Amino acid sequence: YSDEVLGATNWLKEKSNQEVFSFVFKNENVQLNGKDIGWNSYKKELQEDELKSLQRGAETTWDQSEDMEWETTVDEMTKKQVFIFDSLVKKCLFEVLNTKNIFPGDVNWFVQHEWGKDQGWHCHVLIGGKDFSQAQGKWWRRQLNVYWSRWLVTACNVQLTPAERIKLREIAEDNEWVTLLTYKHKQTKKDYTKCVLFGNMIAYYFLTKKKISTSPPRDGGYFLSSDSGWKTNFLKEGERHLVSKLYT
Ligand SMILES: [Cu+2]
Repeated sequence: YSDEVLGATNWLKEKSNQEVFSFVFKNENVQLNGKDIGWNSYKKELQEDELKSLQRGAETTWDQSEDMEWETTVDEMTKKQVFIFDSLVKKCLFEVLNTKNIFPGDVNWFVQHEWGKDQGWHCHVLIGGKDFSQAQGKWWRRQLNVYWSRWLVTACNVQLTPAERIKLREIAEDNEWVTLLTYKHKQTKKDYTKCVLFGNMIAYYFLTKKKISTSPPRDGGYFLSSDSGWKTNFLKEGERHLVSKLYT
């Protein structure tokens, strides 16, 4: 019952029923003219001040949540790419917040990088607040995917021709490398934005995952999490499970 654990539990419980959007930021493997662009082919560290700051935040979040009782053998390249994607994902969120003139302190958000059995690396984002309404979900997904595709093409470390960069840009948009949670439906039928409950989803689902500590990553494990209150960022796996237990 450290202050950190109690603090996170209290913060989430107060936001238990806050409606938010659920996004997933991802990428897919691409071959363009014989050039392989994989999940970790985006390792340029762009020297933009805010991005640099965000990447430092991800590094230190990893460092403080590392359990050293147990050894951690995650590939350094994998760690680097996840830190970079953390900075790029948040850059996308913040760019759209700016478009809507939303004060970042009026926003609740949660970010968690995971490794799926099938899709590999992806990043869950929960985001919402007083300036958010359900009908805006599709616009948000489209805008986030514009910025995500733009930043990925800038961060790509594969030598691409201009034609190849534009092709990659359109692939990332056309194939929806940012997804939005919707209610299950038919292909023809409309899809409605499905808002989720912020505190509940974090405590009862995201904080229950197992920490990736090896390469290749455990199926369904998480790398790293963070939130708008810096509450879950530094928690070790055991502490995260304690938060779920206390939340109940
Ligand atoms: Cu996932």
